Amino acid sequence: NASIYQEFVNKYSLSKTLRFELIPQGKTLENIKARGLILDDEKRAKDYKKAKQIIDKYHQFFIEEILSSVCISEDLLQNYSDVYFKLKKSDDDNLQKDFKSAKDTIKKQISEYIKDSEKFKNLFNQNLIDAKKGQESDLILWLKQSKDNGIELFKANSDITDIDEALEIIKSFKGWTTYFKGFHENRKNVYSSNDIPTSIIYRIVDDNLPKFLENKAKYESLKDKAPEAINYEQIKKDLAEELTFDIDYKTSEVNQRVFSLDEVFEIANFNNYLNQSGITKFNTIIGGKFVNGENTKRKGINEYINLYSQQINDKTLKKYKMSVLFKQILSDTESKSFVIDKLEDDSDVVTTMQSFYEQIAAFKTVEEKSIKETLSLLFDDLKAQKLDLSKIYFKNDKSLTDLSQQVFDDYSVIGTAVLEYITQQIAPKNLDNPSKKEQELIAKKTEKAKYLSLETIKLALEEFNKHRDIDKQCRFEEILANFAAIPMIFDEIAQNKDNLAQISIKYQNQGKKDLLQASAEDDVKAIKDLLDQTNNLLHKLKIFHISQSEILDKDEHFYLVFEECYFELANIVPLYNKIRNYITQKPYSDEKFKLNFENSTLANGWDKNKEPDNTAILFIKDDKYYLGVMNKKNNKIFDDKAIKENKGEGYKKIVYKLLPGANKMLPKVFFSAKSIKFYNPSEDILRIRNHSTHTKNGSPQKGYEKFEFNIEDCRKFIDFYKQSISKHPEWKDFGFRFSDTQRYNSIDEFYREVENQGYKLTFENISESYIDSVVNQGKLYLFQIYNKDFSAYSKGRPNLHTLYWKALFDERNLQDVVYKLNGEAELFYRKQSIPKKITHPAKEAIANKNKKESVFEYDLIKDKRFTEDKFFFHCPITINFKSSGANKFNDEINLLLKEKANDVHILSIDRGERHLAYYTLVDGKGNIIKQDTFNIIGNDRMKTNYHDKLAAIEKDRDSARKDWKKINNIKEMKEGYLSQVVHEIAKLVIEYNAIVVFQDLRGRFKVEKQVYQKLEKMLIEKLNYLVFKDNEFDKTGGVLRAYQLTAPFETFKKMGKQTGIIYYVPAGFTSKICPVTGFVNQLYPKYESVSKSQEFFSKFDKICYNLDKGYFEFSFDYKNFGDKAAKGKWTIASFGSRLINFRWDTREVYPTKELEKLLKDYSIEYGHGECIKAAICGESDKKFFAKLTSVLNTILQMRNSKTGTELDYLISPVADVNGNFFDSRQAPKNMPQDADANGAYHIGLKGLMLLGRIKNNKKLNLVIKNEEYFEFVQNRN
RNA sequence: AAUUUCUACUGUUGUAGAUAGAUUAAAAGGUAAUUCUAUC
DNA sequence: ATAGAATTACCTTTTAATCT
Ligand SMILES: [K+]
Ligand SMILES: [K+]
Ligand SMILES: [K+]
Ligand SMILES: [K+]
Ligand SMILES: [K+]
Ligand SMILES: [K+]
Ligand SMILES: [Mg+2]
Ligand SMILES: [Mg+2]
Ligand SMILES: [Mg+2]
Ligand SMILES: [Mg+2]
Ligand SMILES: [Mg+2]
Repeated sequence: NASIYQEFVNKYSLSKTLRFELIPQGKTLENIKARGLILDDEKRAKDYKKAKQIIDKYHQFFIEEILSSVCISEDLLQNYSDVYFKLKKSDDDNLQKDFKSAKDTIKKQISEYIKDSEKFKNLFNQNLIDAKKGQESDLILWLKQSKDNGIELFKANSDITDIDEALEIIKSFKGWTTYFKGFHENRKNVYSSNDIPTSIIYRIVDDNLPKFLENKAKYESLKDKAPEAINYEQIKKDLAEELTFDIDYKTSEVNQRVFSLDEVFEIANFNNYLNQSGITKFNTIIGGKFVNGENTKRKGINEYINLYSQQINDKTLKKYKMSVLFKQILSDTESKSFVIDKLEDDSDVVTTMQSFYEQIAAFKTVEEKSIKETLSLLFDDLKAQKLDLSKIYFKNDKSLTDLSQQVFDDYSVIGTAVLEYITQQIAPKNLDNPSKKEQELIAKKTEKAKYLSLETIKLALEEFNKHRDIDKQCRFEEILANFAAIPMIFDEIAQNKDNLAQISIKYQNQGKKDLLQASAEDDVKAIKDLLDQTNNLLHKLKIFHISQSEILDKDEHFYLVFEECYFELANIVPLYNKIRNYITQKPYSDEKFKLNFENSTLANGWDKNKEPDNTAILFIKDDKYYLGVMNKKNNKIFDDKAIKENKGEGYKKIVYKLLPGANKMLPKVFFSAKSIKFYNPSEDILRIRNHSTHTKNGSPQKGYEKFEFNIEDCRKFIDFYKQSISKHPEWKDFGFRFSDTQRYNSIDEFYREVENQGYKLTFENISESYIDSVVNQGKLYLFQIYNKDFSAYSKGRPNLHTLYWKALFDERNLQDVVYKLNGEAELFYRKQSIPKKITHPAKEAIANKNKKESVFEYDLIKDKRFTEDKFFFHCPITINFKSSGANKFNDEINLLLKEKANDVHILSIDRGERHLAYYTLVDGKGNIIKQDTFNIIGNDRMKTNYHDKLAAIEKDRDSARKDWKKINNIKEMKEGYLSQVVHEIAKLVIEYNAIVVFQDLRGRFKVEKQVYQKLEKMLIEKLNYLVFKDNEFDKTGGVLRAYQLTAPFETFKKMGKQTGIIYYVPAGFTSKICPVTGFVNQLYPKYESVSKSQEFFSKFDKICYNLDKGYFEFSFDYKNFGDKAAKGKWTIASFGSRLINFRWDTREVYPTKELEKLLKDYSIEYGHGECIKAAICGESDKKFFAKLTSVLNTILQMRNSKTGTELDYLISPVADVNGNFFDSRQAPKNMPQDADANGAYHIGLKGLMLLGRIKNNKKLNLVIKNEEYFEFVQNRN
């Protein structure tokens, strides 16, 4: 049976690259190493990285210079801001155009500034690095000027020593300017006025300007609604350095001073936040900073906002949180906050540890006692009540809470005890309501008090126990006992030290960095442990430490001795951070590097004419393919003379002919002064060329006036191009077969025909003896292009990439090209990265995961490919070369779907916590044909659960981050797993004439297990060019005629809700809805007030108990509530039990019995079937409405699941026509067996609505509003 | 337990399926340490 | 014991440009 997508073949051209191994042939590798080419290119990669760093320093200076010259007027900024805020409340077209114009005028200002500078003329051309003898290069001039001045550009750079080495490096790349072409293209994107995020124009205007305006709005709104939020005096003291600016752009005053927050948020002063320095200032104003030697961190705006929010208990203030500005496009980032030193190697770590612990061991206080003995005696005297508890204090911070949790198993015991004691002491009368002065005194004595005396704690606890029960009361002796056990910790530490003794010697060598290796895990596990132990001790002592308040009267001997000890111990904080920062690094791994073979243009073009200049040639021998690179000194090996002289049977050399960019190439050859006389152009053809009458918008020659386009002129010009092509020496051999000139309506059509037909591969036979000679002498370097399919023992279906490569040269492809070979291929070298461990030696039994054992005559080495040095070949090709990219691809897909809508199915896919992905196949009527999870994707005998695999990897990564172990990759597992899912989905799409449907949510999931967006992206990519290896070479679905069922997808930003056959529906109410009735919970019952909740409950029609069915019925009409988006009359029932997730753990809740208990407690009679709605609305108790609303929510919770188990079911609170309530546990085959299945099925129903809109359609919209969705789903059936 | 490379394999010097590279920039998130605070 | 707002350090993944 034929597929409906048979027509969608060869629809648009796309680009791919294939990857192969290069296997050196004969003496090739010997000659390579003899000349040391691999060494040369290894050094050149390092030099190239350095050169790019140097160019980047020049670019950073240029950017700072431009942004220092730039000034954006306050009027432009205010106009932008006004239109920008007006855009928020309306989508009108005039506002869109006005915003576009303001954005573009600001961009134009900055773009003029960048064009004006002199350096910009030579910023991306050859003149940067290499110039002639007359003038030196701009980069070299800037380096020499910087050296002449007192500035050392490469102090921060570790790879470059000084500017003299920088000069060496730039001078070494003379004659290699083309090597930087691409890089310079990258750099052009930094200054482009187009809407590309790589530009500083973009970063200022598209990114940072809206953030600053939003922050200014938030600042003024906060000033109105929370004036007491930010402490302006303190923030001006703390952040003076970042509030200092030279120029107030509102008043134009060139005065350097500390700005007010009012000034920093004046719109014009946005001019101060364009460069990286001002960006860091502004972001520091938002974020505060740590200052070396100050124990308290200085606060920014957001911290004052959050503290005030916590103070007055208003979470609405979270709305006014400031947004950090994004960095400037090439800037090195400077931190205003403190930055810790760095340990260099293993020896640093071990020596610093040993110094710390020897210091802690040998230390003695003024009372000549060790830390251990001293703390022991101190806490023993404390235990024995020998000290004045009114002169010893606990910090009233998290340390006291931690103590309460550790000793009384409740963090709030000590705090509430002290609050009750101070409340009872300051005001015995009016305990519930303190006075206006007593409230401030209370809070100042407890909440505001930095420290609390042990006296206060003890008396508070003793008064607290009176009103506490006997089984659970908290005694001060328990706190004293906790402190008396602390010295023992020291002894425990001792043990580890001796063990670590040995460990120290292991890593006492310097420069080794062996602690970053995985083999050191065990030893690291010890180190961390010791550190962790010490750290914990520190915190247990931290509660006594007094911060930088240098006031309360204290036992001065106690505190002298304690602070001596604590100061010595507290060096563990820096040591801990240093060691963590070192060990967590991932160890250095070699990367592959580019091979050039002494050629800056090694594979930039395969054309025969370019062979001596690019030196890359392709050969075919039997069924094998070969890449050959000519020695730079011997690049005439395959000139025409040698080919004629050495015609032989051995190798088939590819001869490559390409006529690219016809619109520039043809007139370059025909009107060039060298040959313009040859292709004799008439005066009329020259008149067509001079005034561009053959084009609508082309440029005229020699400054003539452009004449209106004339199709007759265009066709005569096309005919001159044809005549000239036939006169041309090399192009005549393309065998062009143009359509009739009268068929053309545009010059571009003819150009496209030229470019389509202007690619031809042919072959020349060459003596094997000649290839062997030239590869032996070292004049040719020869490699076989290889993957596992070219093995003599392959004997199976090949890789898709193998098929594409072979099709490049297939007779059937060459007669009408779909696979075209492109230029700018690349060669790489990859050094061996793991030791060759022979994992399964020959003639030994090996265990099978599914025969129970296997044996082989040969060895089997794990990761053999990484146990030796290898060459690689990245080769770019174009597929569907003669067709062009179709803008109207979605429209054609929709036309096809409208014609054959009866054959169409809906493959809808949802995600879940329990299911990585879950699919639902729906027929045109809305019935479910298929449904299964994608967690298990092992077909046939072997089944693999990639959900468990991915969840295990996630747990492993969490464990690793915590334990300083190497974080293993989860990305490769997700890609290998999704390949199978994509395969299955393609198969389904074609077997069932399906369209795929997903839900709208971007890129911020933070559940490492989740795979939804990656699956979308991989599926789009696959459906761009769908080949089935089992199809026929020239039939639909084969190599020449692949399915194209999706649009190209350049970005997600561009992509709407349809790419080809993949549609997106809103995720709203896809899984929290009934599959039978369509009921959805748009009553949102929350408890606010008694008046509000009785107002709510009076909107129902009736509320009663049903005896004949034994459950409560709430009947209502959705029209009586806020919005008519959901409409209709519904009766909901307390039928069935529910599962509640709390802290996770789960709980069985029976709502009918809870409703019974609540009605008995308030003595409302329901037992005879009476309607109790009036009695509900008349109740006055807060608790009644709170519990009623809670039970009503529980009734509406259709998704019920126990976390940590399989069950995730869905029960409806609405009964069907037969009186049954849907439950996924006992649901028919055509019904969703699962909550996630329900989500998939309703995503599919939204897709079915879309199919309907396609079938019945000009101006087709795939926007699905909730109203139409509800009407569709719950209307019938 | 072999790979252009990934995943699952042993399917026997390999078997399925997938596989757009190079370069450049930026963002997002995770974990720890530290600061100030809020919680029935 | 949860958690919020910051800073620093280490890490992985994702997205969007240029060319092919
Ligand atoms: K400026
Ligand atoms: K102010
Ligand atoms: K590590
Ligand atoms: K490779
Ligand atoms: K497939
Ligand atoms: K893959
Ligand atoms: Mg001005
Ligand atoms: Mg060259
Ligand atoms: Mg194969
Ligand atoms: Mg290149
Ligand atoms: Mg493997």
